[PDB]
Amino acid sequence: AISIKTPEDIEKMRVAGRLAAEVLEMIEPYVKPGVSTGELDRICNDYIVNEQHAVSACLGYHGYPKSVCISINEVVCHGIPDDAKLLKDGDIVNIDVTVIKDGFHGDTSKMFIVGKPTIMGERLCRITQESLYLALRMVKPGINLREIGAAIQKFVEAEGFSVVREYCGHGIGRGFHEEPQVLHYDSRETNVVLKPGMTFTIEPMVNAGKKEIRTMKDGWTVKTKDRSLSAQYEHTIVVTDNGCEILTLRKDDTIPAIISHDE
Ligand SMILES: O=C(O)c1ccc(Cc2ccccc2Cl)o1
Ligand SMILES: [Mn+2]
Ligand SMILES: [Mn+2]
Ligand code: NA
Repeated sequence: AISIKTPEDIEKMRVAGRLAAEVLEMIEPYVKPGVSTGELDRICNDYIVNEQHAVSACLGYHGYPKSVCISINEVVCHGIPDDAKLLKDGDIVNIDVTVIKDGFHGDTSKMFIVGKPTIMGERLCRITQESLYLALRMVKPGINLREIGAAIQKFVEAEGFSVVREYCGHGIGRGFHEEPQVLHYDSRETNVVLKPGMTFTIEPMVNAGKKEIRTMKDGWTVKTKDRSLSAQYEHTIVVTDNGCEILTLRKDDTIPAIISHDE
């Protein structure tokens, strides 16, 4: 089944969601050519721990050694911060954050383009965010998650890109990952009708090339099989009576926090 968050739990989710979003707004100025992903991770952890007085849900997760996941270019997800990995002009980088505050999780990620952007990098990032946005605009009571996944896939493929099938969005609350699973493509296995109070994430992973991926021998890093670029954006939301409310909205987002479908 699915969990319906109480008004009180939703407020706690707003707090946690805001903190997760603020980690991304905070790190922005540091995402420069020459900086190491290891350094970015330390900055994020110190901020989460010393200033937000929260905890990273990534640290120790199944043995994961870092506080955030940082994925560059062909890396699809779960990139491990490393002091030896330096960002450079043209890189597209995803920093994925999940913090726990007052028992609840806030989960969000965004793409950052390093220094001088490349046209293809900007396009992939733009389309990926647009696929997340179109999905968010569909969220409202009564709609099926399958319809949303199908819409994301149709949009992405029309642009000549592909959607990663191995990973998905998910319910969230006192648990990092809870039911339901939010696939970003059409699937006969998906039959979930939304209800007010449900909290979950939408986080499509889009490849510029083919959908196939590969996991590295370090046990964490996932890359595109064809080494093409891959991008991802993620937001945590709560379903409302006439639409949804984005809990991890940032100043740079260009979609309303509260989306309504009523007249
Ligand atoms: O956004 C998510 O749901 C998400 C990102 C990363 C994870 C789980 C994970 C896998 C491999 C290494 C570290 C982590 Cl936190 O879950
Ligand atoms: Mn995440
Ligand atoms: Mn997530
Ligand atoms: Na990438």
